[PDB]
Amino acid sequence: DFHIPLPGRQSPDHARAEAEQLAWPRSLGLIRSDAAAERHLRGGYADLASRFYPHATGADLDLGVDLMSWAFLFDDLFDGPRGENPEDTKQLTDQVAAALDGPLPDTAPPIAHGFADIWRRTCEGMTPAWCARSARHWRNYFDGYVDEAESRFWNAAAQYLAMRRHTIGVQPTVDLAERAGRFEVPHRVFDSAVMSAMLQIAVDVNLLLNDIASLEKEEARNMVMGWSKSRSVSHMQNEVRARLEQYLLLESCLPKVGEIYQLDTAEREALERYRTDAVRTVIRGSYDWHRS
Repeated sequence: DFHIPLPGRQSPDHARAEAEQLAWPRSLGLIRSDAAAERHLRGGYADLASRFYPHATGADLDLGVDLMSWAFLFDDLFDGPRGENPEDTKQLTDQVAAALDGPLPDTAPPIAHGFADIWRRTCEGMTPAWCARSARHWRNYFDGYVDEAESRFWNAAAQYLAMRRHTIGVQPTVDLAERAGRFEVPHRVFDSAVMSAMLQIAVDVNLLLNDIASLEKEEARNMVMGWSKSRSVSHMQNEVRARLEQYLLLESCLPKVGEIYQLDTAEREALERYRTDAVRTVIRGSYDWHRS
């Protein structure tokens, strides 16, 4: 267990989103066999999206489901030898990241057309500055896959954190909470040191909690890997507790941060929505999902 003093939330429309989660990836050629469909349903991806985005229903939640569906289907393409060679990794990531620059050629792989369909829907209704910033977050995500594929090639602690803080994919998840909620945090508050520290805690806690739930599967094939075990789990368990206590400290600074950046009434409300529906949800959502 871990100390996560945030309320658990789930979209009330989760049942419909979970029942219809297969229609989109099968229409994009991402899932082509009935066994692949059942393997997809066993992931609980729509359930995870409904916890990341409890404030979304209908098509807004469907976009959240598709992002989780695509993110896990995309990550599977690197479990084999491709994830060992940084050249073969970058060859695939470049074809997907090209969707951020414009239309894709029809010869693009199906996983690339699926991302393009998600990015198209993500940008609708958002400011140009929001789309540009979110496009930069996707490139850091794709660049992280190439960086980790290089680390696996050489067969080779803050060294582990600096690499996982991009491949975990937390920031593109948080970005969609804005699109799913049809709001935008003030851009100057997003870049603030306080919000930057809050977002880093969300990434650190996510990769720590993910290594705990992935210790057994990786042991057959991680931050826990130095002296002894269990105590190492207890050390990481205290690290998420210290970071969560620091996160609460940073949350209390937001009222004064809003005055420093002279937010108006609408901007203060958007910052509050970003705190509860985007940052808190990405922290608590993955914890409640690992305990389904």
